[PDB]
Amino acid sequence: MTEYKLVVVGAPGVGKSALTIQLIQNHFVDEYDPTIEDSYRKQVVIDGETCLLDILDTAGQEEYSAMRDQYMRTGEGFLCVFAINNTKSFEDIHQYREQIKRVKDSDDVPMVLVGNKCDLAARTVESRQAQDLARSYGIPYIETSAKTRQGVEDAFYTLVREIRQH
Amino acid sequence: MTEYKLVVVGAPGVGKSALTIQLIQNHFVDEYDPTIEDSYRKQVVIDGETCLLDILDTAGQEEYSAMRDQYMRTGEGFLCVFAINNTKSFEDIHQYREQIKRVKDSDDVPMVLVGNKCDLAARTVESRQAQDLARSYGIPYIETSAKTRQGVEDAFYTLVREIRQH
Ligand SMILES: Nc1nc2c(ncn2[C@@H]2O[C@H](COP(=O)(O)OP(=O)(O)CP(=O)(O)O)[C@@H](O)[C@H]2O)c(=O)[nH]1
Ligand SMILES: Nc1nc2c(ncn2[C@@H]2O[C@H](COP(=O)(O)OP(=O)(O)CP(=O)(O)O)[C@@H](O)[C@H]2O)c(=O)[nH]1
Ligand SMILES: [Mn+2]
Ligand SMILES: [Mn+2]
Repeated sequence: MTEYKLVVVGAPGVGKSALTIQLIQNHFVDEYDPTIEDSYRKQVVIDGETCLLDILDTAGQEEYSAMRDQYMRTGEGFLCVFAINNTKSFEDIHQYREQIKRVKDSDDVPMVLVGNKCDLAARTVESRQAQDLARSYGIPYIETSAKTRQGVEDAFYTLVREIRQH
Repeated sequence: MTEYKLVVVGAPGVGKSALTIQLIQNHFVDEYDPTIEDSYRKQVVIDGETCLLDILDTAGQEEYSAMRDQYMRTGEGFLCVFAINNTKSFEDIHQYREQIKRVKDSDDVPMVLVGNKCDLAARTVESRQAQDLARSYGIPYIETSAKTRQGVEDAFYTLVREIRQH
């Protein structure tokens, strides 16, 4: 069957693992549990196509930039995640986007900008900010909450459909 | 607030009204009740943006082609719906797509191809068929069921995001 190699990137603590586990294992992880590198494989049907989601859940931090080049090379689609209560993670988006373009030799990689934790009342990043950035990148913006599961399938399936029209 | 003028088009009986009512009024209509022209207005929040969905639910049939030019002129985004157990409705898609391009003076209008009734076991249109068409049109393909509500918000929000990157 068709297999989609999806990579989840973002600053440490934005909810990269929480999004993925919510998709795969249908529960919200509210535990401190930092990632090095986890792979998830799952058979799904998306718009009637049977396919495998091969998800690479990555680490945020300079520790990883080595592991990073390698895993971005083989990713077909990238979830670029920031947290809506973390302005620094929002500004860090540019850095991940540039490393991806570098390793992919591409101005246009299938990519979704994900504003996570949208359930929290204390936003420091306005949706309009993130939406303007997304439009300047030429990619969709999707807000998510791993906590309530709002936007979680949306973000992943939208990325799979981006890879399909690439 | 931002307002998105969305038009739902398709052959008669594909589930145009069922999709819209499911979105708006959270119930599946299993009654014979043909449409001439219904408008739905609803305040939503999509990816943190407060906006109004202004939905034009249209009639299928040559009766309407007059009413059709007029309403396609002002639509910003179009849901092009066929039913997965109706090959004729699938072939009719081309005709709607061409009339839209004609009235819009545009090779590229925000548009999603929607394969409806995906809950029915008796498919006569393979997902792969519809997916190839979607890629040749350069638009997303989304399968839906107004009955189970699978893919309904997906189809509408995806169209709103298409209008946003247009
Ligand atoms: N309320 C809220 N908190 C969330 C959400 N998603 C993640 N969190 C919380 O943020 C913290 C970090 O989540 P985690 O999924 O581990 O993030 P990470 O980005 O993968 C962390 P690391 O980069 O080290 O791998 C956890 O306490 C988690 O419960 C969300 O949408 N809502
Ligand atoms: N099982 C199933 N039947 C559906 C689905 N959506 C629509 N139907 C059924 O198809 C029939 C037509 O639905 P309707 O929403 O009225 O279609 P329409 O395309 O708007 C018809 P008209 O063009 O005349 O306005 C109804 O009996 C409805 O219950 C669906 O996803 N699943
Ligand atoms: Mn993690
Ligand atoms: Mn109708």
